[PDB]
Amino acid sequence: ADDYATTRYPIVLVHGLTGTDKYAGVLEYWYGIQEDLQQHGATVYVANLSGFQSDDGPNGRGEQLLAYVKTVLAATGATKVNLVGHSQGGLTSRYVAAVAPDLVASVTTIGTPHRGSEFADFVQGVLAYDPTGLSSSVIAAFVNVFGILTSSSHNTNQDALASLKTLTTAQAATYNQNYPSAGLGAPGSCQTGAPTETVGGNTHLLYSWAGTAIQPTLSVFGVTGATDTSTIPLVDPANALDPSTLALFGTGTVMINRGSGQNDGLVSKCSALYGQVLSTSYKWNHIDEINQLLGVRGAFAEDPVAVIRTHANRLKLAGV
Ligand SMILES: [Ca+2]
Repeated sequence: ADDYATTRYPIVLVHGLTGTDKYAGVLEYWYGIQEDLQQHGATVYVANLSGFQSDDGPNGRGEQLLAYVKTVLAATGATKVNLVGHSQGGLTSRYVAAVAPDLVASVTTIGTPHRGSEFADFVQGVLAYDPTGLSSSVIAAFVNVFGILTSSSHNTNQDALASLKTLTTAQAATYNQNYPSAGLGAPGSCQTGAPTETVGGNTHLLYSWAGTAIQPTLSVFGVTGATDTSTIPLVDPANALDPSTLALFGTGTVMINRGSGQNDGLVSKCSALYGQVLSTSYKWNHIDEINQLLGVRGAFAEDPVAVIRTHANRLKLAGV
């Protein structure tokens, strides 16, 4: 142990889509990340939210995280928390920072779809092929059941259609109207905002980084494709050890062909820009950013545990 990650306020890890604090009470969302930070002096709590929901609304993940933050303050005696959200967890962290800015000292987002996901637009467009709405209805039930069975608490508050609509590029822009932040650039700029914000008399430090392993490719005859820069081509063992490696390459290719640009399989670079952009050069797919699956990543992917460990030290040096 040491003092490398000892922050002034406790760190709250906020999971994103499909997530929980521990899948089926067996698999940690933040694989081995809580243990590493505590091994370097950090006080780390892991939120358990609805894997499928909107962030606003009484049943949304935001109120769940607001209530969970309070239980962390009452257990540590601390006044504020350092919110670190991955994927939709960054959207949930922005909600808590906007409705209770006194309880938050910083907001860090990892691969967060601040402008939505082109793959969410794709999925919603595919479901529209059945005008009866029965395909969407049956698929949502099975997805909601998936969230019930994988939630460490069997959380039955699962809304797959609200979750899908929340991550669309059109609805995420409405979310940025309802919860604007100085860390966001103008809509459609592919530019970040300010490194800090002052909301309700509290100064929040805003951070973000993104994985861009899935890159657009050249093509004569004029239709784009994709390559996975995180992996040794064709033969990288992560293709076999981690099913999400090829799965996120396919979803990312669907995003490229919809005009997303470089992405991590589900969130593009422009949609992930927030506050102080520390890096968008990580050769990571969407769950490489959380050391998944079970730590397996492509031979070109950087260590995400050390990156998160360094940021905890960065929060320690920044005074929070
Ligand atoms: Ca991986």
